[PDB]
Amino acid sequence: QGMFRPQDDFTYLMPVHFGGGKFDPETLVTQKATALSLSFETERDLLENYIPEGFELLAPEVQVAFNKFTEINWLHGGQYNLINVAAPVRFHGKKDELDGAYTLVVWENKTAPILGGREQTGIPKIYADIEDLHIVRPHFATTVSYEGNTFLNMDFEATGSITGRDLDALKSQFLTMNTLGWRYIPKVGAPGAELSQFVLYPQGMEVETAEVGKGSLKWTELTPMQSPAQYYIVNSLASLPIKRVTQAVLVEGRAILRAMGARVIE
Amino acid sequence: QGMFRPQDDFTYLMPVHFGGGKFDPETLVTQKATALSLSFETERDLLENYIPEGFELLAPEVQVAFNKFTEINWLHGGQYNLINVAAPVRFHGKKDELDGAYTLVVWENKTAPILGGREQTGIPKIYADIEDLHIVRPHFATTVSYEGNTFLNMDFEATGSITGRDLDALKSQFLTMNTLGWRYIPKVGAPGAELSQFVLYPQGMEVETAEVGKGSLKWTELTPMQSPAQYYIVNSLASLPIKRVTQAVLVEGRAILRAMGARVIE
Amino acid sequence: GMFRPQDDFTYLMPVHFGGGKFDPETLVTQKATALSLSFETERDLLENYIPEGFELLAPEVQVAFNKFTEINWLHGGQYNLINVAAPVRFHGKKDELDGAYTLVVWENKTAPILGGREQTGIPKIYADIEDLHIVRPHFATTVSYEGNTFLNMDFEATGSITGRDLDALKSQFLTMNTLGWRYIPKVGAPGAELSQFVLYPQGMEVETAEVGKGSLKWTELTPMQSPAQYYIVNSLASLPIKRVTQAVLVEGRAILRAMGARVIE
Amino acid sequence: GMFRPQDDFTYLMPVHFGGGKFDPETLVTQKATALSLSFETERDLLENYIPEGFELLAPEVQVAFNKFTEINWLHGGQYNLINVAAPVRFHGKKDELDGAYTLVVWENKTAPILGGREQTGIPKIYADIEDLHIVRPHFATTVSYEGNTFLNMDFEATGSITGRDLDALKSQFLTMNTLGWRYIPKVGAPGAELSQFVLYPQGMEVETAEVGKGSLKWTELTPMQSPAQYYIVNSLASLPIKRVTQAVLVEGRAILRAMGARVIE
Ligand SMILES: [Cl-]
Ligand SMILES: [Cl-]
Ligand SMILES: [Cl-]
Ligand SMILES: [Cl-]
Ligand code: NA
Ligand code: NA
Ligand code: NA
Ligand code: NA
Ligand code: NA
Ligand code: NA
Ligand code: NA
Ligand code: NA
Ligand code: NA
Ligand code: NA
Ligand code: NA
Ligand code: NA
Repeated sequence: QGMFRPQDDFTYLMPVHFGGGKFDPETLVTQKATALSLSFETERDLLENYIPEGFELLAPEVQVAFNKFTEINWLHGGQYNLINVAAPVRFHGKKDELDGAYTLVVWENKTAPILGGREQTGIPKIYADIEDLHIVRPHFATTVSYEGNTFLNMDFEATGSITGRDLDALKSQFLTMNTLGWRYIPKVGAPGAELSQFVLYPQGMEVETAEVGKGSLKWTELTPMQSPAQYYIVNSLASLPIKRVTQAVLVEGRAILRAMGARVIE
Repeated sequence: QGMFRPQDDFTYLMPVHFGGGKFDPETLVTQKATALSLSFETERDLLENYIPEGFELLAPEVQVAFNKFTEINWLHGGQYNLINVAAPVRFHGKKDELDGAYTLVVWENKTAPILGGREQTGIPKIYADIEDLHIVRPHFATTVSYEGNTFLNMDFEATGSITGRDLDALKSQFLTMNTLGWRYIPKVGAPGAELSQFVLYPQGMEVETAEVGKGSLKWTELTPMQSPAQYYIVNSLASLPIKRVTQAVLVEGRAILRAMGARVIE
Repeated sequence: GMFRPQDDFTYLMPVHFGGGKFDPETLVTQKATALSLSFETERDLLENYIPEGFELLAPEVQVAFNKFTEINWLHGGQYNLINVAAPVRFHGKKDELDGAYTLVVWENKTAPILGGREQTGIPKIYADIEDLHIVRPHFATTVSYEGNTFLNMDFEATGSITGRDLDALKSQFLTMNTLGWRYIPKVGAPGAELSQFVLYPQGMEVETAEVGKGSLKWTELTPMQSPAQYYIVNSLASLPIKRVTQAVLVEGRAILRAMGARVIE
Repeated sequence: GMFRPQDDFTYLMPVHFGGGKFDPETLVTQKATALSLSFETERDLLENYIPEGFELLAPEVQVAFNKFTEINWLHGGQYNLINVAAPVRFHGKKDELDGAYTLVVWENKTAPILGGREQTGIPKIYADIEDLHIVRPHFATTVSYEGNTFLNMDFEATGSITGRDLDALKSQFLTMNTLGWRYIPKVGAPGAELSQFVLYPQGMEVETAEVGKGSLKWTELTPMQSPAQYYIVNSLASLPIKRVTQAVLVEGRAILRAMGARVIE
């Protein structure tokens, strides 16, 4: 008989049998970060279709942000990019009430954080190719694509540096974020869920420098042959009219995250 | 308030709020398939360290197979490569008693099947770049790497076609495989499991043609800087002595798999 | 004690890590799949891209996806390409022949790109090229640069090509006069150090083939999206696609006499 | 055929898709990070790869990782390279100068490979090259071909370079005589159509710099692993690493006079 048994005060991910690590309440994710952060106004009714019962949509707004993380401690010095898509919500739990960003989808260009995000915290991470920013100052751009098929373009024209009070306001702000997810695991060979729970991951970045500017984005609808596992996600978000881009900032700094600060909410 | 609610007779993966598909007990995976399948003899006691209690290791053997899937239905005609690493076991359950292959690890070069396999069936799938076969007949080879760092080389020299009665035997062996996995989902912000169960995925392929030959493989140890999320997996594998490659075949065909036929075993 | 080339030898940069003895019978041998389309466009517009010395035989652009495997000279490797050409007659001072003038070839691997350019003046450049995506009877590929789609190709197979039809198609493919222009710029000055037209007789042996309904679409790019190629893409995109005039999907192999390429004049 | 080249334009294949007006002050501008090592080796072995006409000044191989970002001629794109060179003296019939004889450059984007080779005889070839992996004080990269590792570089920063040391460094990096060999083969015959040495005066403006402990490791490849390049890699691997003589990590920018390159003889 097999000799593998999990240890009591350890944490794991599949494959568990190759071992894991001692639980530490003060486990950290540390990394350098750049973010291009946009908000756009859309149609409330249409966006509500994508927000689960239990949450209230606080504003007819979608938040879309490119982030690039470098010198990542838990990846022993590697890097990755992500596109975050969220909506501002209030959670009306039976135990917890709080405001945050309901995560719609996150694209990332590396699998390891995808697995971790989904399995540990119910963040709806999926893969895409995500260019680092192309820069002809004052212009910044990225492109996101699935197997050669473009589906999101972002552009930003920096118009000025944020300093003084306004930078304090910006900093103080970014420092605290309530990221909300939904960890769902399906039944095996049957409809429905084996596990289904909402999750809060408190995070924040320490902004060092910031610019304001003119932001834009564009979705390109995809066919199943183009993006078989994601076409309907893309096409759903593309259906949300971009009425106006209301916010656009480019920030540079670091993050120090208490990964064990995540918790189930209900 | 949000308008999204799951449908009763539907299956989902995160993000659930972008919808799913109606359950069909006869949901199929169909694809063309090439497999380069090796087995090697090793040390029993070392291999037993990675087999969960409840399983009995039936031989001191590791099975390692390159597979290439094309014309994949659920990926709307897409493709991907993998490396399957398993050992022969008997599950000694309180309810189920059966023999199959305990999946130690699977590398794939595409995220979609990695998420599905982990979340739907507990197959411990992770990411690596995997070369298509390089072919200078009778020599065939692949190389498996992580962010530029080689960790697995596989080589095969074809020495003969398998025909007639012996081809009939091989087809049989391949038609029915009991793939065994472990679906584990960690608690949020605490040690241990929220979900922990063993799973069976009955599968197998329809072999059309087969060649026998001389197989070899070589593991290359990785540092945490090279493969931060996987080094210990690679290195555990590397530590299992390759006393002799005992089996080496190269098969082509197709697969027709009953996806909803996977089941939890206990 | 130093490096000197051998008289016997063929080289590519870097020459000093050595080369190989010339063989007039050096081959390229590979398995091959092709999705071959042609479309009718506007003569005047196309001629803008054809060098003086060539006559455009027809208002036609040939666009073909090829996938080469078990490639001998790549010791068993593979790559994909998109070939774009037009039918021409070369009115040389010595050479007089019909061929396919190469507008551009995208490849997804650098080695054939450097070889093609430097040995034979084939205008090879890089892009990401998907393998065929296949849900029969539908086939598709997407070509992109750093995440930016610029070509989509689609093909719906309507039937197998056989008998005399297959003989004809085999003939079409077996012998192809591929025409290039090998141009090397002067260093630190306008103009050319080397400028010559090249013929590379090649093709493929077709084994099996399907006919069907073909389509292609170009997506114009900006400089920030494809800084070295936007103007190529946008030129090709400017050629109206009036009619798709041939669409075939073929499988076989190729046996190419590499040293059969010659300068034409 | 309506395409004709313009007199005072510069081109690269495909010429027929246009080019650019010559500008003697054409610039390459970019941000640059370089991890620059040198090692001592055996003179007699290194000399085998150095062409006649050049004298090997010291038995030294320079290996540097560079990352370029915000590049003008790539409209804000980026790429990585590994530069491998040896210090030489050119005993020309006309030109007499010292510089670095470029042995091979690996780059992870095809556009600069094409330009470098065809414009200046710099022996660029493709590899996958990781951006630096960083767990301070440790920095690393890995370089590979189709998944097959062939070069690992490591660096442990031990301090800042300041004052006089920094001025020395700035001066070392600012003015570099990069040397190449532009070679283009005969079509279908052995030998050269074009064979000339080339000087590209370049160099970067170092803002900040760290000193530390550097290492490197080559891994030999087989032809199935690396068909186009294995002999280059294996040649380099064969050069013993007797001592790492310099190791620095710098951070700055470059402003290069692209049109300042010239044939030397
Ligand atoms: Cl995915
Ligand atoms: Cl891009
Ligand atoms: Cl190359
Ligand atoms: Cl100059
Ligand atoms: Na923590
Ligand atoms: Na396929
Ligand atoms: Na995927
Ligand atoms: Na690499
Ligand atoms: Na890799
Ligand atoms: Na072999
Ligand atoms: Na691309
Ligand atoms: Na030949
Ligand atoms: Na390129
Ligand atoms: Na190589
Ligand atoms: Na690989
Ligand atoms: Na690979």
